[PDB]
Amino acid sequence: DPRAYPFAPADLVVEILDLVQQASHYKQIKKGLNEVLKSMNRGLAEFVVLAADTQPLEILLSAPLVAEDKAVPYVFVPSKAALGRACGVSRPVIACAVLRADMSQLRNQITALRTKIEQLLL
Repeated sequence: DPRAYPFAPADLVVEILDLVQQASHYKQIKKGLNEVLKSMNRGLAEFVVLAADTQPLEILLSAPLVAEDKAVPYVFVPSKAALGRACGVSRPVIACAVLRADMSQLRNQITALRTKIEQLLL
């Protein structure tokens, strides 16, 4: 789907899902479209991850648009099911926000990845 841009190449997908898992382990994730739109508006989201196989895709298309307006880096991954697993849940997750952590190695990881995702949009 061409509206599912930027689309993370496979290596990046892996790095995203592995970091989501770690973040969710420390509750540095919001799941679901509503909480994500909200994290972005309130300046709480370091970056946003969207599921390209969301059905229909129109459900989440306000997210890239709020992200652009708030300059929150966002990226599409191919699978909402995979993203659910990484968030620690057995149902699909179509959107999630990786939150801002206090100084720590986790923050450092999150920040590093945020910069990677930033550069997709440049």
